[PDB]
Amino acid sequence: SMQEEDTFRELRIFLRNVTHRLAIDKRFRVFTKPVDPDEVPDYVTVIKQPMDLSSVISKIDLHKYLTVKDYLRDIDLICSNALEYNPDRDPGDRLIRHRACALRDTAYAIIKEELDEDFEQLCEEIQESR
Ligand SMILES: C=C/C=N/C(=O)CNC(C)=O
Ligand SMILES: [Cl-]
Repeated sequence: SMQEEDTFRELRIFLRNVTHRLAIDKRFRVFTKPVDPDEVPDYVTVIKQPMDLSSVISKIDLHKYLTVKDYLRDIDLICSNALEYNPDRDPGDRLIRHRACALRDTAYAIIKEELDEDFEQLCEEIQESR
């Protein structure tokens, strides 16, 4: 229905706004763009599902997210990819992991404060209906 399409458009608006706020945070710069294979040629072979905030924005616009839950799965992927690819005790790796965990915690906390739980429940019920 058109009311359903208004619901998902509000969802996309909300997700673009949250994603923009993460993308402009200097700590998260490394997660704003896909890894360059010309820097890291083994990335694409170690990490099977690369994910970054630029790709998240593209997916919102392609209507790939019908719930905040499916958006958060991609935030989680950004974070777990960074933990998996950079697992060493040295400071370069520790810094990336700290930032990856901060990216995830920040996204969850914005959503906890600003997403209405009845709005998410509606999205889930429309999605489940399709
Ligand atoms: C699980 C996410 C991040 N963890 C860290 O690397 C924390 N490192 C320190 C000592 O600041
Ligand atoms: Cl830096």
